[PDB]
Amino acid sequence: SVEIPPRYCPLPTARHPDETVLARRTADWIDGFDLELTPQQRARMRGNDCPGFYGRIMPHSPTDRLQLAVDWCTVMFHFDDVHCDEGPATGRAARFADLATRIVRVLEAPDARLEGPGDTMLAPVRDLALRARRWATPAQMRRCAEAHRAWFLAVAWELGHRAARSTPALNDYAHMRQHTAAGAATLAWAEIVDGAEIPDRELSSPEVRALTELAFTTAAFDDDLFSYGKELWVARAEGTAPSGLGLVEILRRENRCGRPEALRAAVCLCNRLTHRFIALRERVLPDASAPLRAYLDHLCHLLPGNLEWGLTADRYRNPDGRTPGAVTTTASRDTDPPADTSPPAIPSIAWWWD
Ligand SMILES: CC(C)=CCC/C(C)=C/CC/C(C)=C/CC/C(C)=C/COP(=O)(O)OP(=O)(O)O
Ligand SMILES: [Mg+2]
Ligand SMILES: [Mg+2]
Repeated sequence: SVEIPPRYCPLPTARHPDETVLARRTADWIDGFDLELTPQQRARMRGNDCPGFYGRIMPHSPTDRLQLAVDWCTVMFHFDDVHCDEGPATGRAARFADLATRIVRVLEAPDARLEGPGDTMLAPVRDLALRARRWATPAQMRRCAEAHRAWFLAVAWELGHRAARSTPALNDYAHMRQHTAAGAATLAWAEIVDGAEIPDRELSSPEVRALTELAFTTAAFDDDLFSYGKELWVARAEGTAPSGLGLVEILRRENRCGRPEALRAAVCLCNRLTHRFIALRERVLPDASAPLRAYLDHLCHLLPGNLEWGLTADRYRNPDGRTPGAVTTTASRDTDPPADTSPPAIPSIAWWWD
């Protein structure tokens, strides 16, 4: 049982009307390769509710194009559950770096034939890259590859902490978590689904970079909150301390406080990030191009949609897939903005408030 203190997110959420079609097709898609999925793994993929996640990001998008983003979520939720922090401990970091660079190369060069030493991941990734190239501009395809590099470099960072069972300092986690959560790689598909390139001049501008990092960090921190109970449910089944790779545990260790106080501090931070995102959005929207306005629309649906999906998906409530209701997370809504709109004392992210 986890009670999340009141979150400030005055943004509307909507679901895509074709979740069932998207679910049917993404299951049939992933079953078409050679991943040798067990019924347990197929059940857990259902619990991930990838159509509900990305459908909440792009609830007005055409179903056949949204399928591309949903299918990416399907295979990368699997990649995470099987190829991240798994396998023998000996040579684990080398194994990950090798697989990661093949995935990136296939996104750049779908016929690179980076072979199969018992490989399963690259065939679906190649299918995604080929499908994306039918719709994406070359710049959009570049953005996907680079966003995967940022995610994968962050995973190598995370795996170092997991192997040491160490807890990152808040200043380090605060800018890294957007990358370990694959925020940019997740959202890079959206402008391809939209079918229009966001101008580089806009995406690279400091105000849009701030908005991007604000949105992905908030969503990742919200994930730390709605996946916190699943973390405690894992630490209780393995009898170990909870992982330090989480905002709650980081604030607990950093403030020498108890779990309720840390949950409050984590939500307080999420609320200030959310308020800053909304405030900065208002200053950016007047001069935004139509593709940038669309991008900001997706980030605005991401924040409340991610929360709703995370609080209800069986991924965080029935973790192993055979324990209905093992974890229950509740959350409140704070209807008032944070009283403190100043930058937090976190130098690695303070420039979002510039
Ligand atoms: C930052 C993003 C946009 C939202 C929150 C992060 C998650 C929900 C995005 C899922 C999309 C895709 C599968 C991303 C790849 C990495 C993925 C495994 C992140 C999930 O967060 P973790 O903390 O690593 O795992 P748990 O949430 O299950 O604990
Ligand atoms: Mg995980
Ligand atoms: Mg998590």
